[PDB]
Amino acid sequence: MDEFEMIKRNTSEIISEEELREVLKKDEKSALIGFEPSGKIHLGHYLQIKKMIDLQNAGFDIIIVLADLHAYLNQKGELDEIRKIGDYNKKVFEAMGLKAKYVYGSEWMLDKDYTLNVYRLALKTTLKRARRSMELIAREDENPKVAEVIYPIMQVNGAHYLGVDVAVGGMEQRKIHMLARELLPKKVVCIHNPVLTGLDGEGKMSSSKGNFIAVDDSPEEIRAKIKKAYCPAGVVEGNPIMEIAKYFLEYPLTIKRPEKFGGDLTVNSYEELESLFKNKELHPMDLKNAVAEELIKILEPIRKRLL
Ligand SMILES: N#Cc1ccc(C[C@H](N)C(=O)O)cc1
Repeated sequence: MDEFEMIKRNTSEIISEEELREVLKKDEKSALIGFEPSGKIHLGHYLQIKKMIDLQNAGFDIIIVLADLHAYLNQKGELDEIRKIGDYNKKVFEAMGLKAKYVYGSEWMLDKDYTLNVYRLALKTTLKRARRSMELIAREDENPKVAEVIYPIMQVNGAHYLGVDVAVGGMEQRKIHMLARELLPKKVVCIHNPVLTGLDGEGKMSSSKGNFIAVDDSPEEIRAKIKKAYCPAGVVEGNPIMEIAKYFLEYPLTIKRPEKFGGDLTVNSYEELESLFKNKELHPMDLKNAVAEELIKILEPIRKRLL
């Protein structure tokens, strides 16, 4: 539609936009996203869930894969310890306002029929394509393990096992999604979300990096992290404060600032906040204060539920 544009909104690419339109014409449609369990669920994760919500509202049946086996394979720790992290993740996503079927990797990824197809894919996959597909995913290892090349082929097969019409991931999943489109009999539509900039300006919002706003973060933590964050005046590109404002805030918005500092600015859209920021009219402190307070209101239900 419409459904199309709502879905295309705030994504980096759709492989392929055309095939997405075709899928939308169907009465029955399915979509998945998978996540390696992570102790902290941040704004990078929420952005993607909002995308699922968008697909959910467009008629898609949503599947969330808690990929405990992939994280095991990607050296995140012990299988039982990762499933418990995955139990917590389900609860967080179950607070984010999306009705979806939740599924653990370790349930069906050890199925005889599953395992059999993984081996069939291993025969079709070159070690070079499997190694290349993992560059932006693999935990830095000085001596690459056999688990590294099993990881993409198991991810590829999940889209097949589940029978999804669409696979959703961040931009770093692009190569595994490209592999999936070459190894599977049914080509799946691949929707890619942008990579959120970390709070310190360092590329990606990451759980192990400590430069993220977690969805369960208390108001004081949100204010503190927003305060220390990279946000020089006039810069929009790679500004994490500006990115949160783009992706998470509802517009029109009003920035409650001191009367002597310029009054009170009411912002019609993100792009209005953009031109005001780029043109020194809105100081970083004022932007920070408004962003912190709005974020506190948006994640208030998530936070509230998780206790
Ligand atoms: N089916 C299926 C499936 C989809 C995604 C993943 C994890 C993914 N590589 C991630 O980084 O989030 C694992 C399994």
